[PDB]
Amino acid sequence: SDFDLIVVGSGLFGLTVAERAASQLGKKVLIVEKRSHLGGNAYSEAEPETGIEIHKYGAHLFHTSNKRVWDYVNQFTAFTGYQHRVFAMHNGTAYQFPMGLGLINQFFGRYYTPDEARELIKEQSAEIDSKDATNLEEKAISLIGRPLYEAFIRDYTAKQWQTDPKELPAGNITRLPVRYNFDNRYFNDTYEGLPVDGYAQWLSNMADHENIEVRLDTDWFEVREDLRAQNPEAPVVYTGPLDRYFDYSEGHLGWRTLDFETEVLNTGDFQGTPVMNYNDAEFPYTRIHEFRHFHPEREDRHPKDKTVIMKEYSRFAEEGDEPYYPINTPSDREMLFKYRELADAETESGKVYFGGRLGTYQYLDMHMAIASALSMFDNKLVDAL
Amino acid sequence: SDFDLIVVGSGLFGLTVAERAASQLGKKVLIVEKRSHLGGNAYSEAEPETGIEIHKYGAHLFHTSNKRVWDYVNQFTAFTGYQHRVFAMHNGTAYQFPMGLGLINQFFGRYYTPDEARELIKEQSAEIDSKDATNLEEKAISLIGRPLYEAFIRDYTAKQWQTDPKELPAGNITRLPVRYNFDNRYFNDTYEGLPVDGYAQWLSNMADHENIEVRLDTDWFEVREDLRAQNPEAPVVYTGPLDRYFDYSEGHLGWRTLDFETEVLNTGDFQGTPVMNYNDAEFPYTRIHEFRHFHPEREDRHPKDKTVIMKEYSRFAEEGDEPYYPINTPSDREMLFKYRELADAETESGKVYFGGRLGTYQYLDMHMAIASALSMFDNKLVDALK
Ligand SMILES: Cc1cc2nc3c(=O)[nH]c(=O)nc-3n(C[C@H](O)[C@H](O)[C@H](O)COP(=O)(O)OP(=O)(O)OC[C@H]3O[C@@H](n4cnc5c(N)ncnc54)[C@H](O)[C@@H]3O)c2cc1C
Ligand SMILES: Cc1cc2nc3c(=O)[nH]c(=O)nc-3n(C[C@H](O)[C@H](O)[C@H](O)COP(=O)(O)OP(=O)(O)OC[C@H]3O[C@@H](n4cnc5c(N)ncnc54)[C@H](O)[C@@H]3O)c2cc1C
Ligand SMILES: O=c1ccn([C@@H]2O[C@H](COP(=O)(O)OP(=O)(O)O)[C@@H](O)[C@H]2O)c(=O)[nH]1
Ligand SMILES: O=c1ccn([C@@H]2O[C@H](COP(=O)(O)OP(=O)(O)O)[C@@H](O)[C@H]2O)c(=O)[nH]1
Repeated sequence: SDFDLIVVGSGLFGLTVAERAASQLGKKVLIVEKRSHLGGNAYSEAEPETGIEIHKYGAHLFHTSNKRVWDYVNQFTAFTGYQHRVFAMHNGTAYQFPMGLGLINQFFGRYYTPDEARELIKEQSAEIDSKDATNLEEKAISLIGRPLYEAFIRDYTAKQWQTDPKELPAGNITRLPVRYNFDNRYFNDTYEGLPVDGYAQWLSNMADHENIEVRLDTDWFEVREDLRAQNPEAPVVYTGPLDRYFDYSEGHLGWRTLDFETEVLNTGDFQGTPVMNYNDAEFPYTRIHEFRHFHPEREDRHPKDKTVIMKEYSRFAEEGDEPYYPINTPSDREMLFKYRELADAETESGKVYFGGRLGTYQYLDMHMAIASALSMFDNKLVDAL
Repeated sequence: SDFDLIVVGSGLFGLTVAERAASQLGKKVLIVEKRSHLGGNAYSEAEPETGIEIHKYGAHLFHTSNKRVWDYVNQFTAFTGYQHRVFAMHNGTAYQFPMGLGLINQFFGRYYTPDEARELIKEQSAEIDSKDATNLEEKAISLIGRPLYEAFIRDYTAKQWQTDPKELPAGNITRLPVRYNFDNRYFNDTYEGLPVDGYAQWLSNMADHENIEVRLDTDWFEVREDLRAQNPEAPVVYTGPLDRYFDYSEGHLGWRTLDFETEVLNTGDFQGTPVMNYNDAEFPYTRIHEFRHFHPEREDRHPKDKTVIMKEYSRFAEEGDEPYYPINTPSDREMLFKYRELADAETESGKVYFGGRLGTYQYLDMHMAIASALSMFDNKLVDALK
């Protein structure tokens, strides 16, 4: 008892809202986490044989242009100067990526100036304007033209979504920078880097406040009925799956899940870069991570003749999988609305708020989760405390 | 005796020694600069029509792994987070550069793995071991193999030096990182970036001390007899050309000089990157600079539909020219040794010290000029000014 707030989930959304209540409002918070560790998908740990820091839940690369979010996270960890770059493997060649003069030179066979390249892509993309694009395929072609779409977007998306590119959200592809220069940074944000002391350390520092206690290995849906009887005093922030909150009363929301197969190899360097995208259908995995390259400043502590790689696979979320991505087909989006009604209803009736990637069925990055958490705290939780 | 110290030349070397005497030893310093501005080849200024900062003596990019140098320069200017990357234009294609998996893929036509690339380059470099490579051609081939050498080094080098690569220093090519991964940073140093407020501001801050007076438009060899009458006590640090100092007694050292064509173009972006190398003999210039891409953090101040470029041309230094590079052929290294002897004698006899790219005939980057000057101040001038 004595708890002012209950947060369901110790992911970044759950941790920010809890940390803000604790240090800004001085309220005692308890976070209920189902897993054996803090941090949700942002969690990382060292690989036993090599000591290399692994994102066991997918490559986690922090980037933001939100100054307020940047200053905030920098309270809990320093960040390296790492800048994410991705190469795209297609028909036996590693391509500069995303769209820029480098990829354009490599794929079309000669150098195009910025002006010449703008003209080239204008021609190949003419079949649809960006204003008229309502899904992933129309939008992609509109931004990068037909041939680049068919060569670098089609098969990849098929593997990542196993879904008709004509019903997936346009916003999925606008995640990637589209450029007419040689800049091949995978993100275009003001601030980015990796936690200097690793993710795990970062996330713990966040939860480290004395008005916060974490109960790991604990399922909310089990302990809720008494715990909030022990404390009808505390509001609840739920960052678990939405459709699961209401026991699939309206059905199952479409989610994608990922699998990670880790391999320790007898070479110091497998692919010479942190992430290689596999854009061809013949390769079952979407990309390969080589984690030693995420921290070149730890070179002296990495083994000289071993490396850990991880092949990443995508499939539909089955019950028992962690959902990683919302699919948000139009068919999905309807079901989503019905749950939103229910959700709205629950927050007033039962003082339960719905946040985070899983809580709102939204394709959120870390900095987006944190911003959305900051918004909920300032706009809602300040009142209800 | 209005001056405890006289410095010839206001390049980074000269500004460093002057600033240290001024702030660390409380000594009055005179810097004689021959040019109309201070800072030597690191000088920059805004282009009138566009306002874009131009490095007027060739693109200047600061990089170092020397922590003492880094902390020092950061007293006079902050630096951006910019990282230099260079692309190499060859047979109508812009290649990732210097050697990495990117260049190897593009030039050889398929992806090579790090291990495969190591084996591929091991084969192509078999004709010479790096241990036995004693000139530029041998060293380049030993490091990146014959085919990459002939496509990306030979012709560029020909334009830039106009000298048999078998007579050029091996050290010229080892300036470039040789990698078996996808990292295409042109430098591999711990610290790098651009002066946030430009080079001119940085260099002015260095010279901005009440113990320092700068005389521009002044040639040391013309004012020398008078200046050394009015302050016969003061040591002199000379950072001008070594062989000119002794009136070419031992002959002419080989030097290269540069010429630049600067052009304002009616487009917002000419080449999508700050430096494009032109590795083919068919282009008379060695590279093209597009200065706006050095400062993307100034995007809001850049014109939307204009850009300034600069084409760089190389030739031998003749009597009217400022020398930009030492050539250091074996014949040059002989002559140099003789000038070193003279210089040594002069330092004893006339208390004249010799420093910097021109003063010592060395292929020095900015951080090396500054490192060598910090060293000279501590190790020679503290003593000499006691
Ligand atoms: C493969 C992948 C790569 C990514 N890469 C990046 C990137 O490069 N850069 C970036 O900025 N973002 C990235 N992200 C996004 C980032 O992982 C998430 O957006 C962020 O973690 C979202 O925060 P969240 O709190 O909403 O989600 P979550 O981390 O999923 O929070 C859920 C937590 O609540 C717990 N929980 C669920 N149900 C219960 C329950 N019933 N009881 C108790 N606890 C429960 C879960 O165990 C989990 O720990 C990536 C995501 C993935 C999947
Ligand atoms: C095209 C080019 C690009 C370069 N790019 C980089 C880079 O990207 N990064 C990097 O770290 N370094 C770079 N450098 C190297 C850089 O220029 C040198 O490190 C630096 O200029 C050396 O400083 P310095 O003081 O020793 O010599 P200088 O800069 O040559 O200074 C010598 C000064 O002495 C003056 N002087 C000569 N004679 C007299 C006289 N008789 N009387 C009075 N004054 C005289 C000269 O006018 C000059 O101002 C580049 C050089 C060139 C040519
Ligand atoms: O090589 C690529 C990279 C991305 N995408 C598309 O762009 C979306 C977002 O890409 P991101 O790299 O942002 O995927 P995440 O890291 O979020 O899984 C993916 O879902 C794909 O549909 C693609 O088709 N090919
Ligand atoms: O595309 C290139 C780049 C460099 N070099 C060789 O490497 C030396 C050093 O190159 P840098 O880029 O350091 O030249 P700087 O910028 O000092 O003129 C040059 O003199 C050439 O001999 C070359 O042959 N081709």
